[PDB]
Amino acid sequence: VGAXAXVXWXWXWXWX
Amino acid sequence: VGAXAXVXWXWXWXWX
Repeated sequence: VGAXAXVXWXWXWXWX
Repeated sequence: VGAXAXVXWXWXWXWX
């Protein structure tokens, strides 16, 4: 859990 | 729905 790559919020694919 | 900033899969904060 924290910051880097995986799922949550930030930059990538999913919901805007 | 698509790519950019928000919630989903990629880089940011959450679960790895």
